Amino acid sequence: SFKYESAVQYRPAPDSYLNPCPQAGRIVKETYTGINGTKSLNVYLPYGYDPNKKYNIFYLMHGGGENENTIFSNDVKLQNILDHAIMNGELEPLIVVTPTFNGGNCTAQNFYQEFRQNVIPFVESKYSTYAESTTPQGIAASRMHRGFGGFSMGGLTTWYVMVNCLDYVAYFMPLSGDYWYGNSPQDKANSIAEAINRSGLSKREYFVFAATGSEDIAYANMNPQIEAMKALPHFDYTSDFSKGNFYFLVAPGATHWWGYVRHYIYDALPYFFHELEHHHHHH
Repeated sequence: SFKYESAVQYRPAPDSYLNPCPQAGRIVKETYTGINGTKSLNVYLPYGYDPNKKYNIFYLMHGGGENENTIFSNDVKLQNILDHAIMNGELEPLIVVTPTFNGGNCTAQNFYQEFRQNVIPFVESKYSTYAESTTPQGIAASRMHRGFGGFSMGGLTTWYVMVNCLDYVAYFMPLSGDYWYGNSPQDKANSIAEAINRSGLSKREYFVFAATGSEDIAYANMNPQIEAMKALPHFDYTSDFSKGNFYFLVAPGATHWWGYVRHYIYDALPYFFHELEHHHHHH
């Protein structure tokens, strides 16, 4: 029974959500070959996953020095939080994918190209998303059911995905990372605006839920960028995505550590994928 709030506040998951849930989603290790050579990712399927149904899909990127196994390892345990939240009805069932920017010519900045060409067709040909095909026209037609997020260097990845993939992705979750593209915060905001202009999309067709900690170094460059974005007509600031499309959650006292950042995903992910959803829900 999720309901939108207009200014949602930081709230960690209870400590019991960090322990294994008996209603556990299956995690599948996959290997594929793309423009950056042979690489792996993990796919989280919700408990009761039925491939005759269609699922929203969220792709989630690791930070510097990490890999495609980090988010579901003992150092993070995001699957436990997902399992609990789905079981208790706080979060609608979805597929969550944890890829990597490691390998070949791949960098956090350039990952969007591999994302487009290899990762979406590989994953969404095998698993049941709202994509009816994985041609560019099929991917673009299911964009309201696709999201991208990430932490630190994976937050940087998210910003480059947004500016190059608005045709394919409607929901964005940059966590503790800023957009390195321009010599001022206004250059950053203007580049995002120009990408939106080129896409032809209305303000009801893209959504940005950013977050960091008040004690995370990422705040220093994120906050000026967010302020420059708020001044654009392209963004209506509120966490009530029935009305607007842009929010920045700052967790008091939180440091640059997955121990906190996993809770940002707990807070924000329930806000995604309801606008023009195919179920009859009152939020």
